Amino acid sequence: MVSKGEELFTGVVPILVELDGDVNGHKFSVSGEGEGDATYGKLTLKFICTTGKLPVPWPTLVTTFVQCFARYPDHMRQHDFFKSAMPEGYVQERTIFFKDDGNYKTRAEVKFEGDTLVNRIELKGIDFKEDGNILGHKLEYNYNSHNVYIMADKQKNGIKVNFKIRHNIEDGSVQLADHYAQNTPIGDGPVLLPDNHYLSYQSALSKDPNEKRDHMVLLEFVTAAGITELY
Repeated sequence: MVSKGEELFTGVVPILVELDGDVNGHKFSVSGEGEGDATYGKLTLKFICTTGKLPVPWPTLVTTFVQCFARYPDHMRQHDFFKSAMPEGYVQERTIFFKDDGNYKTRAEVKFEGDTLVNRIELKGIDFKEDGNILGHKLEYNYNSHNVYIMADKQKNGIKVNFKIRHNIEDGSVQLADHYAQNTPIGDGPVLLPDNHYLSYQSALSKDPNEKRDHMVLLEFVTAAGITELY
Protein backbone atom coordinates (compact mmCIF):
# COMPACT_ATOMS: atom_id res chain seq x y z
CA MET A 1 0.00 0.00 0.00
CA VAL A 2 1.01 3.63 -0.53
CA SER A 3 1.86 5.43 2.68
CA LYS A 4 0.55 8.83 3.67
CA GLY A 5 3.97 10.41 3.11
CA GLU A 6 4.42 8.74 -0.30
CA GLU A 7 0.99 9.85 -1.40
CA LEU A 8 1.88 13.54 -1.04
CA PHE A 9 4.52 13.16 -3.78
CA THR A 10 2.70 11.23 -6.54
CA GLY A 11 2.34 14.28 -8.82
CA VAL A 12 4.25 17.56 -9.38
CA VAL A 13 4.56 19.60 -6.17
CA PRO A 14 5.20 23.34 -5.93
CA ILE A 15 8.27 24.28 -3.91
CA LEU A 16 9.14 27.42 -1.97
CA VAL A 17 12.64 27.96 -0.65
CA GLU A 18 13.46 30.75 1.85
CA LEU A 19 16.98 31.30 3.17
CA ASP A 20 18.48 33.85 5.55
CA GLY A 21 22.28 33.84 5.60
CA ASP A 22 25.21 35.47 7.32
CA VAL A 23 28.72 34.57 6.12
CA ASN A 24 31.50 36.42 7.96
CA GLY A 25 28.93 39.12 8.73
CA HIS A 26 27.82 39.47 5.12
CA LYS A 27 24.05 39.15 5.46
CA PHE A 28 21.81 38.07 2.67
CA SER A 29 18.47 36.48 1.82
CA VAL A 30 17.41 34.21 -1.01
CA SER A 31 13.97 33.11 -2.16
CA GLY A 32 13.39 30.29 -4.56
CA GLU A 33 10.45 28.75 -6.33
CA GLY A 34 9.77 25.86 -8.65
CA GLU A 35 8.56 22.34 -8.51
CA GLY A 36 9.49 18.82 -7.67
CA ASP A 37 8.54 15.56 -9.34
CA ALA A 38 9.59 12.70 -7.05
CA THR A 39 8.55 10.02 -9.57
CA TYR A 40 11.43 11.31 -11.74
CA GLY A 41 13.62 12.59 -8.93
CA LYS A 42 13.43 15.97 -10.67
CA LEU A 43 13.84 19.49 -9.22
CA THR A 44 13.40 22.66 -11.26
CA LEU A 45 14.11 25.76 -9.15
CA LYS A 46 14.96 29.43 -9.61
CA PHE A 47 16.55 31.38 -6.82
CA ILE A 48 16.79 35.15 -6.33
CA CYS A 49 19.04 37.02 -3.97
CA THR A 50 16.52 39.45 -2.55
CA THR A 51 19.07 41.59 -0.69
CA GLY A 52 21.21 42.48 -3.76
CA LYS A 53 24.46 40.72 -4.75
CA LEU A 54 25.00 37.28 -3.30
CA PRO A 55 28.24 37.49 -1.18
CA VAL A 56 29.20 33.83 -1.78
CA PRO A 57 29.22 31.83 -5.03
CA TRP A 58 25.84 30.38 -6.07
CA PRO A 59 27.34 26.89 -6.39
CA THR A 60 28.17 26.85 -2.67
CA LEU A 61 24.41 27.00 -1.88
CA VAL A 62 23.25 24.21 -4.23
CA THR A 63 23.33 21.47 -1.58
CA THR A 64 21.43 23.69 0.88
CA PHE A 65 18.68 24.47 -1.62
CA VAL A 66 14.24 19.00 -0.37
CA GLN A 67 15.42 15.39 -0.41
CA CYS A 68 11.81 14.24 -0.17
CA PHE A 69 11.86 14.60 -3.98
CA ALA A 70 14.44 11.87 -4.50
CA ARG A 71 13.35 9.02 -6.73
CA TYR A 72 13.27 5.95 -4.58
CA PRO A 73 12.93 2.73 -6.65
CA ASP A 74 9.86 0.66 -5.71
CA HIS A 75 12.21 -1.92 -4.28
CA MET A 76 13.73 0.74 -1.91
CA ARG A 77 10.51 2.33 -0.66
CA GLN A 78 11.03 1.12 2.85
CA HIS A 79 14.24 3.23 3.01
CA ASP A 80 12.73 6.61 2.15
CA PHE A 81 12.98 8.50 5.44
CA PHE A 82 12.24 11.87 3.88
CA LYS A 83 8.78 11.21 2.53
CA SER A 84 7.87 9.16 5.61
CA ALA A 85 8.24 12.28 7.80
CA MET A 86 5.67 14.23 5.75
CA PRO A 87 3.55 16.28 5.97
CA GLU A 88 4.79 17.31 9.43
CA GLY A 89 8.32 17.34 8.05
CA TYR A 90 11.90 17.10 9.16
CA VAL A 91 14.76 19.28 10.28
CA GLN A 92 18.08 19.03 8.45
CA GLU A 93 21.17 20.17 10.37
CA ARG A 94 24.37 20.38 8.33
CA THR A 95 27.90 21.51 8.70
CA ILE A 96 29.84 22.16 5.48
CA PHE A 97 33.62 22.45 5.89
CA PHE A 98 35.29 24.20 2.99
CA LYS A 99 38.82 22.79 2.93
CA ASP A 100 41.39 25.51 3.76
CA ASP A 101 38.55 27.97 4.32
CA GLY A 102 35.47 28.57 6.48
CA ASN A 103 32.42 26.56 7.27
CA TYR A 104 28.64 26.85 6.87
CA LYS A 105 26.23 25.61 9.48
CA THR A 106 22.66 25.28 8.28
CA ARG A 107 19.32 24.43 9.81
CA ALA A 108 16.48 23.70 7.43
CA GLU A 109 12.87 22.90 8.17
CA VAL A 110 11.24 20.96 5.36
CA LYS A 111 7.43 20.60 5.55
CA PHE A 112 4.19 21.20 3.71
CA GLU A 113 2.27 24.44 3.99
CA GLY A 114 -0.87 23.37 2.24
CA ASP A 115 0.06 22.01 -1.17
CA THR A 116 3.47 23.75 -1.18
CA LEU A 117 6.61 21.97 0.01
CA VAL A 118 8.63 24.58 1.92
CA ASN A 119 12.42 24.48 2.56
CA ARG A 120 13.08 27.18 5.21
CA ILE A 121 16.77 27.64 5.95
CA GLU A 122 19.06 29.60 8.26
CA LEU A 123 22.72 29.58 7.26
CA LYS A 124 25.68 30.85 9.28
CA GLY A 125 29.20 30.95 7.86
CA ILE A 126 32.34 31.76 9.83
CA ASP A 127 36.07 31.68 9.46
CA PHE A 128 36.18 32.44 5.74
CA LYS A 129 39.14 34.08 4.05
CA GLU A 130 37.96 37.42 2.68
CA ASP A 131 40.09 36.75 -0.46
CA GLY A 132 39.57 32.95 -0.63
CA ASN A 133 37.62 30.99 -3.15
CA ILE A 134 34.26 31.67 -1.53
CA LEU A 135 34.27 35.32 -0.47
CA GLY A 136 36.59 36.07 -3.43
CA HIS A 137 34.19 34.46 -5.92
CA LYS A 138 36.70 32.16 -7.54
CA LEU A 139 34.36 29.21 -8.14
CA GLU A 140 33.10 28.31 -11.58
CA TYR A 141 29.36 28.45 -12.29
CA ASN A 142 28.98 24.69 -12.85
CA TYR A 143 28.44 21.57 -10.77
CA ASN A 144 29.69 17.99 -10.68
CA SER A 145 27.78 14.77 -10.01
CA HIS A 146 28.13 13.25 -6.51
CA ASN A 147 26.82 10.46 -4.28
CA VAL A 148 25.30 11.23 -0.87
CA TYR A 149 25.63 8.54 1.79
CA ILE A 150 22.78 7.80 4.18
CA MET A 151 22.65 5.73 7.36
CA ALA A 152 20.05 5.35 10.11
CA ASP A 153 20.50 6.94 13.46
CA LYS A 154 17.90 4.94 15.42
CA GLN A 155 18.76 6.65 18.73
CA LYS A 156 17.71 9.96 17.24
CA ASN A 157 14.81 8.59 15.21
CA GLY A 158 16.45 9.91 12.10
CA ILE A 159 19.33 9.68 9.68
CA LYS A 160 22.93 10.75 9.31
CA VAL A 161 24.24 11.81 5.95
CA ASN A 162 27.75 12.55 4.69
CA PHE A 163 29.36 13.40 1.40
CA LYS A 164 32.06 15.42 -0.33
CA ILE A 165 31.36 18.08 -2.94
CA ARG A 166 34.09 19.15 -5.31
CA HIS A 167 33.58 22.72 -6.61
CA ASN A 168 35.67 23.63 -9.65
CA ILE A 169 37.89 26.67 -9.13
CA GLU A 170 38.52 29.07 -12.00
CA ASP A 171 42.19 27.97 -12.22
CA GLY A 172 41.32 24.36 -12.90
CA SER A 173 41.72 23.23 -9.29
CA VAL A 174 39.05 22.09 -6.85
CA GLN A 175 37.52 23.44 -3.67
CA LEU A 176 36.36 20.58 -1.44
CA ALA A 177 33.25 21.01 0.69
CA ASP A 178 32.85 18.19 3.26
CA HIS A 179 29.23 17.79 4.29
CA TYR A 180 27.90 16.21 7.47
CA ALA A 181 24.23 16.17 8.34
CA GLN A 182 21.48 14.89 10.54
CA ASN A 183 17.80 14.75 9.64
CA THR A 184 15.18 14.35 12.34
CA PRO A 185 11.40 14.29 12.10
CA ILE A 186 9.40 17.23 13.36
CA GLY A 187 6.38 15.12 14.31
CA ASP A 188 6.13 12.39 16.91
CA GLY A 189 4.90 9.60 14.59
CA PRO A 190 6.68 6.68 13.00
CA VAL A 191 9.21 7.20 10.26
CA LEU A 192 11.20 4.87 7.99
CA LEU A 193 14.73 4.30 9.27
CA PRO A 194 16.71 3.07 6.30
CA ASP A 195 19.39 0.55 5.68
CA ASN A 196 22.61 2.11 4.43
CA HIS A 197 22.25 3.46 0.92
CA TYR A 198 23.07 6.50 -1.21
CA LEU A 199 21.52 9.09 -3.48
CA SER A 200 23.01 9.84 -6.85
CA TYR A 201 22.85 13.55 -7.85
CA GLN A 202 23.33 15.42 -11.07
CA SER A 203 22.90 19.16 -11.29
CA ALA A 204 22.90 21.83 -13.99
CA LEU A 205 23.19 25.54 -13.28
CA SER A 206 22.00 28.24 -15.65
CA LYS A 207 20.84 31.82 -15.93
CA ASP A 208 17.51 33.30 -16.99
CA PRO A 209 18.35 35.69 -19.82
CA ASN A 210 15.49 38.05 -18.80
CA GLU A 211 16.40 38.21 -15.09
CA LYS A 212 18.39 41.25 -13.92
CA ARG A 213 18.52 40.28 -10.24
CA ASP A 214 21.36 38.09 -9.00
CA HIS A 215 19.96 34.57 -9.38
CA MET A 216 20.47 30.89 -10.16
CA VAL A 217 18.41 28.40 -12.18
CA LEU A 218 18.91 24.82 -10.97
CA LEU A 219 17.89 21.57 -12.69
CA GLU A 220 18.68 18.59 -10.46
CA PHE A 221 18.00 14.85 -10.67
CA VAL A 222 18.24 12.62 -7.61
CA THR A 223 17.94 8.83 -7.49
CA ALA A 224 18.28 6.42 -4.57
CA ALA A 225 20.50 3.39 -5.02
CA GLY A 226 22.68 0.84 -3.30
CA ILE A 227 20.21 -1.84 -2.21
CA THR A 228 19.47 -4.57 -4.69
CA GLU A 229 18.09 -13.15 -8.32
CA LEU A 230 15.08 -12.36 -10.51
CA TYR A 231 17.08 -12.46 -13.74
